[PDB]
Amino acid sequence: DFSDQIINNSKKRYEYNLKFFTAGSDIELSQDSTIDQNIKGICTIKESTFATAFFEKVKGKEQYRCVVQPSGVATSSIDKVTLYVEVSNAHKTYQYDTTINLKIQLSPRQSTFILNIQSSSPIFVESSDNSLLSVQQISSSGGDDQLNNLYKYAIQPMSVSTSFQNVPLLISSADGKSKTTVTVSYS
Amino acid sequence: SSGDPSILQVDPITGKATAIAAGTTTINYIRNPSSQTQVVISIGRIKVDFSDQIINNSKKRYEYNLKFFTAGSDIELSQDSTIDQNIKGICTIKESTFATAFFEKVKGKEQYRCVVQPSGVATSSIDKVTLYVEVSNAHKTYQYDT
Repeated sequence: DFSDQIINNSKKRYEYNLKFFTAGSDIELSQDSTIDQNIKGICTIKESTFATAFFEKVKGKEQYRCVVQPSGVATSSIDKVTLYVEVSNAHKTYQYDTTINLKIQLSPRQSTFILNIQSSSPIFVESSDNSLLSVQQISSSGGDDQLNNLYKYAIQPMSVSTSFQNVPLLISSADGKSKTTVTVSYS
Repeated sequence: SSGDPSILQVDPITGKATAIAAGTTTINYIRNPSSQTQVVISIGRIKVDFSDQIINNSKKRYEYNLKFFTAGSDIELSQDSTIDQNIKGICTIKESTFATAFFEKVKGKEQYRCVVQPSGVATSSIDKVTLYVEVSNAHKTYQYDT
């Protein structure tokens, strides 16, 4: 029972209630305080390292839950946060389970530099001056580069007749929030 | 046992444990004499070691040792043989065709390295032999580079 707990913050726990039903008739088991249903279980995350999980019994009831806690902030390289849950009786005479989604310098001997930048969100890279400087994205035709989340930009003087200093290259994430500046010279 | 099975799940018998979340917890020995160890889970830095290997010969390899550290606290990871830190990585050269590089795990340790091998002799058309290194866990749930 999700309780609308969309995973958006690592400084929160995501605490998902469990309900358990009869084989062949799908009737929910009695949650009463005179009973222990003798239930054990295990919760984990599958496919992704973005969160950890565990199984918990609500102290003083036949009420049970998954507790999930993120390790970081999500990247684009995460389709899903696959929850896994096993339940068994205290002796494991059976098991049953489920899976559910949750500076630079340039010269007449080195007229090109290559700026490598790692990011899971797309990256804009700009010159403040496109009359002294040339900037171009390099197309990674090997798939090895693409798996590394590694954006690449060629950086050049716009003429080999005009030396310059400290011209700011800009760098920004495609949500506008993360920004960096790299000053460039040609000599 | 574990002090928190959601940070660090453990087998009650064979002592095998898996680092599930970033954080701090314990592993406990329940039998007399009863004992414990704390455990911490976190990569946020690379160091390369040069070992004075100046690139002067195309018939030599230049084999640069890697060290890896926590996020925020910059403590080096456990190089122990009861562990696999589950690390992958990529090494390349940038800006210059004067050399090639790759990533290597030292066979039988949690020790890792770059290996660099030149293509020729250095011409005056070369400011640098810029090394690049990426590291990630085996699933790429993160990447980090230098």
